Amino acid sequence: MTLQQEIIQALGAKPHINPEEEIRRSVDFLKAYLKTYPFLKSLVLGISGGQDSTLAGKLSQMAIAELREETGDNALQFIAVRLPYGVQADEQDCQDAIAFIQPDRVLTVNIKGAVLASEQALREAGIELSDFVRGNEKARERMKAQYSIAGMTHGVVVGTDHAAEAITGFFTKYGDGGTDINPLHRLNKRQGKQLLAALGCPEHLYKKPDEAALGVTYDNIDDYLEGKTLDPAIAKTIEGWYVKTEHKRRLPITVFDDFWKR
Amino acid sequence: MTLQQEIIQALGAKPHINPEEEIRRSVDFLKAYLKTYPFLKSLVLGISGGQDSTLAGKLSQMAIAELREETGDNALQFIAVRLPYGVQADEQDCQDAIAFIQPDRVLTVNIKGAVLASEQALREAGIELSDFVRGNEKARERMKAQYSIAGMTHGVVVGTDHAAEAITGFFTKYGDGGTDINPLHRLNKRQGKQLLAALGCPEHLYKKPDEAALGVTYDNIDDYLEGKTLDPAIAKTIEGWYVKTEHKRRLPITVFDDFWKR
Ligand SMILES: NC(=O)c1ccc[n+]([C@@H]2O[C@H](COP(=O)([O-])OP(=O)(O)OC[C@H]3O[C@@H](n4cnc5c(N)ncnc54)[C@H](O)[C@@H]3O)[C@@H](O)[C@H]2O)c1
Ligand SMILES: NC(=O)c1ccc[n+]([C@@H]2O[C@H](COP(=O)([O-])OP(=O)(O)OC[C@H]3O[C@@H](n4cnc5c(N)ncnc54)[C@H](O)[C@@H]3O)[C@@H](O)[C@H]2O)c1
Repeated sequence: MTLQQEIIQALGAKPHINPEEEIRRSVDFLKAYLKTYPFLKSLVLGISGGQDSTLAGKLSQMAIAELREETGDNALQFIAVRLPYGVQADEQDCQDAIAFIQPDRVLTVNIKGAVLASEQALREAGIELSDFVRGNEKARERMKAQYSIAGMTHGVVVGTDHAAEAITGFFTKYGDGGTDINPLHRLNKRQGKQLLAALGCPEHLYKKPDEAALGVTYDNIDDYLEGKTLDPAIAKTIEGWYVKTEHKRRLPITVFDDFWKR
Repeated sequence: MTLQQEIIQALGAKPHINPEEEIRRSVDFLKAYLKTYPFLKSLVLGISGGQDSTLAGKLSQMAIAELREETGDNALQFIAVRLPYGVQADEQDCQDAIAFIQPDRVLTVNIKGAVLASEQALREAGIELSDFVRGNEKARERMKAQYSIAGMTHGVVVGTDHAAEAITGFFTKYGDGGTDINPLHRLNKRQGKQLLAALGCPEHLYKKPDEAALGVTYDNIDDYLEGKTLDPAIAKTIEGWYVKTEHKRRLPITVFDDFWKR
């Protein structure tokens, strides 16, 4: 088995998908999970106006709306959470995503105060954070906010992770990686677009140096996930990120694990 | 296979252990991991003066000290982090644990400002947190601080999780559960004490209504983990917590998972 085959199998990616089938698979997964744990009443999701959260938000609201009609349980709620860093105006993509999703509830939580407070406590301890590490700090504060909301609303936190994000480990460990249920896991980036098109999402919310990584485009990543043969330089770069970030796609390491050993 | 057998097997717990052997197993695991990823230079751990962090701290410092002597790499460092909630004096158990461990570096980060800032942002969004949810918030802020320190020191975050904590899911999801490497995983509570005794730890740092859960003592939990037959009421309570918290011991849920299905 080649490394490309191992990566594809681990992430569950397929060369082609039926969008209507995948929309239903995701919605029914969310519903079946909620029905298994009937004390759960909410799906919680950070929304930004980006492709991934717009898709996961639409699927989550559909799951809730259907289950609410079937069970008559008016306590069931989809909770969209805007998580801006600072009072930085109001973005149109996010507003358009909200109009499309029609969420039951929208909460807005400004994470800047907490991130700055974390930084000051570290500063007093003698540690000055870089801009790079502060980005991960922000992602962890967004995780924290969603978990606090879930904690107060019998909720679970929906994640936007999918194959085209996971392959390179291009997410923050216990930040946007810290979630409960991931309805987009298996899909590549262009496939996410096919689902949004099938759902009637406004094209400007998903229609596209813009690259996934240095010298690697999203078309490169999706082609790799679909089993295609790329330039060895592109494939090697993709494979290098996957191997480097194995720790992000596995549970904390114990004396029983062997995957990391040479 | 009974549920007790499944739990024991999943957590890796044994009826009896050789303390010297287990000390070495844990120390050598930490060293071998660091040698596999030679860009890593630090082990980072929150210390409180409690049994679990005192044990994981001593093992971590031994790993670093040995690897530093073997490789001559003076950049290798064990970083102990005090994480008080507020300027609440200086605790003797923590000071005694530091004296025993002799850590290379000790950092002190007051998490109260950030937790209060998180709470105020939620308050403005219309969400008032309960004391219970605030406890989980604090655990997540401690995670955040350790990850920021790791991010600035080529570090990995050591976790204190072990069988007697994991069985009931008595940890915060992505809080003290959010770690990189767990050298105590497999051990029950009394076994942790045997390792500390073998290491010459001051008895007051590990020698013991004080109960693990309602109507369940740590002796009950350890006996269950060692395969003993308890009162059905105690066993049922333990088994109920395990089943309820399966989600805490698994990766975010995807359409491919079947463990949660009835
Ligand atoms: N080309 C790109 O666009 C690109 C490239 C790299 C990273 N990313 C971005 O950077 C951010 C993530 O940065 P990150 O990965 O430095 O932060 P992270 O916090 O997600 O992961 C780093 C942390 O993981 C732990 N760790 C590191 N190596 C480990 C190992 N071998 N075993 C166990 N644990 C280990 C350490 O605690 C470390 O602090 C994301 O936003 C990501 O998308 C983007
Ligand atoms: N008897 C005791 O001493 C006792 C009893 C219970 C809890 N604990 C303590 O309480 C704290 C943890 O509380 P917690 O467990 O409420 O907080 P947590 O944040 O660790 O876990 C709750 C979160 O997990 C998610 N979740 C809940 N059910 C889920 C499910 N079925 N599937 C997927 N995700 C799900 C939700 O996001 C929820 O907000 C810890 O300090 C723990 O030790 C102690």
